Amino acid sequence: VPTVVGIPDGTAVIGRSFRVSIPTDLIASSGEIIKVSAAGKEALPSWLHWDPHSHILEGLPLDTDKGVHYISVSAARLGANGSHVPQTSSVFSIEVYPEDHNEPACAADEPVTVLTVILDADLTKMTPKQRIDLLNRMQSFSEVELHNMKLVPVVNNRLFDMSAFMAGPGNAKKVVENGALLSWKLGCSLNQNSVPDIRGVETPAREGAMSAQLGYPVVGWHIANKKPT
Repeated sequence: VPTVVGIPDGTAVIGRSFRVSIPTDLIASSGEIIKVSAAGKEALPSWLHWDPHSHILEGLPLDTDKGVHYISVSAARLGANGSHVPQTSSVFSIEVYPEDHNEPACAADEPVTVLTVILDADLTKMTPKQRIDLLNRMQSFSEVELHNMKLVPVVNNRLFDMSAFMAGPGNAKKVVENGALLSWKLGCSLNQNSVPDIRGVETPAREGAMSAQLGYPVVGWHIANKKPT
């Protein structure tokens, strides 16, 4: 008598890490083969990665991933002739939303103080796991958890923010790629005198230790107050 497993729908935010556990032990009895894909395709959406050993589906969506993604979790039996005999399939969806509003909140009308690191990188050339690994490797410096950092592409080729009230240089002398912005929240309506200690960002950025850990050149960093939502 076959068992039916429903998986709940999820949500993701452009430029924020996405991570969910998939209940494979419920779906695959009797040593069956699990496949996780976009529904009706063999591959996942470009922003997702499936880790079969931890049972984790994870990703980092870009602007072009906005919208609903249906995900099929299937179990197949391997036949004596090597064929995969499908047994069951469970489909859920993930809706990618456009904006995290710079919030992992601040009062309304209260600007959010954001620290941004500008990287010589092109996120559209990076796999989902590479995007997550880059966020992981920033944790030593930000002291913010992976899921509370934001990672998005540079737009209109702007490698600077003229509203920033603190900033400094990285190790890069040239910028070869389009650029990526890796940012996090410091607080609400801060100024130079209430910003926390940032020597653990600014010194490794300038000396090259941050780029050596992240795997990408650092163009610079800045701190600026961003309009709410």
